[PDB]
Order: sequence, then C-alpha cells, then structure tokens
Amino acid sequence: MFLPPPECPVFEPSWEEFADPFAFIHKIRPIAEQTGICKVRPPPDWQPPFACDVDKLHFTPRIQRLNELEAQTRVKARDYTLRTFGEMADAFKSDYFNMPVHMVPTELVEKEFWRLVSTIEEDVTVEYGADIASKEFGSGFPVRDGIKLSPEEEEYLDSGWNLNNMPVMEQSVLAHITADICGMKLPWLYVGMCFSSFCWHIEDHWSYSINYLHWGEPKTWYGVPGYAAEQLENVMKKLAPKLFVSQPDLLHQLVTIMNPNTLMTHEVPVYRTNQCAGEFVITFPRAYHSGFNQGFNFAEAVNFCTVDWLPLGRQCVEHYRLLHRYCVFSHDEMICKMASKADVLDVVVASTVQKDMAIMIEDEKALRETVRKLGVIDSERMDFELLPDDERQCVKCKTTCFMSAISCSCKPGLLVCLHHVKELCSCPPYKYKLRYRYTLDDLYPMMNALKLRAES
Ligand SMILES: NCCc1cnn(-c2nccc3c(=O)[nH]cnc23)c1
Ligand SMILES: [Mn+2]
Ligand SMILES: [Mn+2]
Ligand SMILES: [Zn+2]
Repeated sequence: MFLPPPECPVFEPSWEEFADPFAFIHKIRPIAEQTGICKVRPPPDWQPPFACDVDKLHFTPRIQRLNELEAQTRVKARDYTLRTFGEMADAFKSDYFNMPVHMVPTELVEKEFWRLVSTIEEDVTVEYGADIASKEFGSGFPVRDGIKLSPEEEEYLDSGWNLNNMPVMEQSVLAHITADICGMKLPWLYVGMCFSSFCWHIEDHWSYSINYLHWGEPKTWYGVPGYAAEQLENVMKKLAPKLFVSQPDLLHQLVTIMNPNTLMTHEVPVYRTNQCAGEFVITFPRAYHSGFNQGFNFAEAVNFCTVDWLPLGRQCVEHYRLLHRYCVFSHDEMICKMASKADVLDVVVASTVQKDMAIMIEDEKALRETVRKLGVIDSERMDFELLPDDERQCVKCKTTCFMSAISCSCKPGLLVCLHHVKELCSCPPYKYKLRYRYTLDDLYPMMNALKLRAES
C-alpha cells in the first residue's frame, strides 16, 4: 500500500513576478525551503517553441533495474533516436497496463512504481535518456546560432527562464567562474519513459536546480527540505549502509530508490508533485529529491547559485572535507575571482561576497598561525589556480586547495590542506613549506574593493 506524501507548494506568478527568475526565487524561498521542492507554473501565454529533432537526436540510454535499496551509480545498451525511443517507451507503457497511454491514471502509475520496486519477484527493466549534455545535442530552448530563428523563438532567446541564460545572469555566482565546471553551468536533457527514475540525491556543492518539462507525460517528484538532510541520511544509513561507504571518486557516487513512506514513518518530511509539460520544478540547497517519469517525456535542467547560497557553499566544502569527498571547484577560488572583479559586480552580489570573504580571511589567519606553531617556517607564494585539480588536492581530505597548502621536499608534488599538516610526510617540520596564494596584506584591499562597490 502507498500513502502519497502531501503536495509541495505550487506558484503561479503574474507577468510582473515572473519577469525576474532570481527576484521570484528569493520571494518564494521562505515557503519553498520548508519543502525542498516547489512547482512554478509560468504565465499562460509564456510558451517557448521546442528546438531538438526526432530523427537527428541520437543517444544510448542507461538500463534501469527497478529495485528499492539497490545501489546505483550517480552517473554511468543500444542506440536510440528520439523517435525510436518514443515508439519503445509508448509500446512499453501500453503493454504494461494493457491500456491506451493517455488513459493510465497518474495515481495508478505512482502506486505501481512503488509496488514494482519493492517486489523481489518482478525483474522489470526500463531505459532512461539521462544526463545528455546540451553542448552536443542542443538545448530544448531557443539559442543564438550563426540558423534563422522565428520572432516567436526570439522572444524567448533572452528570457531568464530560458535555462541557457539562468547561469550567465549577474544574480548567479557560478557565472563568474572561469574554471571548467560544465556539469554546473550547462543544461542537461532527460528523455524519460514510464518508470525511468532518479534516485535520492542532492546537488553538487548544495546548489539549487531548475527543471523544465518541455513536453510529454508528467514527471513525479519527491522532495525533502534542506533542514531534514542529515535526518534522511541517518534513515538511509540504517536501512542501506552498503551505499554509505567512502568513495575514491565523484563519478563512483552510490545512490538508491527508497519509498517516501519509509522516510515518512521515520518522521522525515516528504512532499510530492506531478510536474506537467510547461512547468518548472526548483530544488533548494541541500534538498533531497527523487522521482520517476509517468511516460515518454523530455526535460531540461541546470544548477545555479544565488547570493543566498554563498554561506551554504562554504559549509558544503567544510562538509566535503569531513567526508573526504572531491570538490567540483574551489569555493575560495570563486570568491577571490569575484573579489578581483569587484567594480563590475552587482552591488548586492559584492556585499554578500564581502561577507563570505571576511570569514575566509579570518579562518585563513587562524590556520596560518596554527601551522607556524607546528614548526612550518618557510613559505613561498603559489598560483594555485594554474594547477589542474588533481595536482592540488589534500592527500588526506581530497579538498581542492586554493588559499594555501603544505609541501615537503621529502614527498615532491604532494600537498596537504592546513587542517592535515601531520599527514604529508614523515620528515621534520623545518623541511615543510607553506604555499599560499595571497599574503593577509593582499587580501584586505581585495575586500575593501567589494565594500566600496557595495557602499555605492
Ligand atoms: N549530472 C547531473 C546528475 C543529476 C543531478 N540531479 N539529477 C536529477 N535531479 C532532478 C531530476 C532529475 C531527472 O528528472 N532525471 C535525472 N536526473 C535528475 C541528476
Ligand atoms: Mn523489483
Ligand atoms: Mn537533481
Ligand atoms: Zn585536508
């Protein structure tokens, strides 16, 4: 038996409220952060025209075995065209229920999905055109191409809700990042079929996510607020400890399907929604989400970071350190890049960056004092941003170093962060060197530039 979780919040903004996606996300935040997920219905007349081909888009989907609490990789079979996939997906659903596809109630597909995943005896497998990059097969939204676009497509070219534009807006903080982070700046496409699913997870660096269902049958979502994150993790650890083991890579991350009633029984707040064609779903920082597709569909998604997120981004990197998890980027490097462009930053952005930079500088001061008292006397400036990520990870916690690291003449090429000085080599401290990006003296004027920009 399945007891559907309560409905998540649904917003229907006016053209005025809709005008700015970031001001709207800030306005809904007090409500939506209590549920983790929320649904946004654009004004009735906001209708972008679709941009991908049925016979020219090709993809190899991931095969999915429908088994609850069975470990799966976050990212990992034949070739399909969007047309051939749809024929397969439609024949599957209609044969499964012995009904015309539009006639299958959503409540029934939902109950069936949850029965199916818990029944050991049924070995149902589906396919999911998941994490297809927008860079290669193109966005479902209009984009500037050196092809001719109809004035209808030109209306939506510069919309903040066109998911190609959201990352590069000034209210976005990932915009300013020069470093290669294609997984967090570029949209991903999801070609679903009945029962194709996404396991319980959170976004990298606890970022927000925005998902648009371009067309097709609904996408069913389950969401948990950010405040209940550790509570969900404690529940999932007791029932499936197998996927909670330490991982030596980001590409090897273990996720699973878990019934939301199991979470609800353990007093974890869970909300649901059926996202229909033309609707958006926004996931908030550290908000756990999972779901499945009701049928053949096409969605597009991108991650994003607001000014509200900056302190959480710092807390996340601190959490990755404790867990020995690899970072996608250095948060401190991002803060310093924004500090270096203080003059061109939005005044609200500059103000928030300044507040995080003050924390970073104060933590750096303490860490430098501690490593001096450990006997590390020699020091040399280092341009950490020039090193490939694999060349600047803490041997112990795997953090991407930016502000500083410790090196040893005994272990060439190896680096530790200032938290793990004792993990580097087995040589005396006088043989170590403090490698730093900036002196404390260079850092205070970088912060003053931000203060001048925010005070203007
Ligand atoms: N490389 C990105 C990995 C990633 C991060 N979130 N996520 C998802 N979140 C939300 C929704 C979906 C979905 O509808 N289908 C597949 N995946 C989804 C996937
Ligand atoms: Mn099963
Ligand atoms: Mn997600
Ligand atoms: Zn470390």
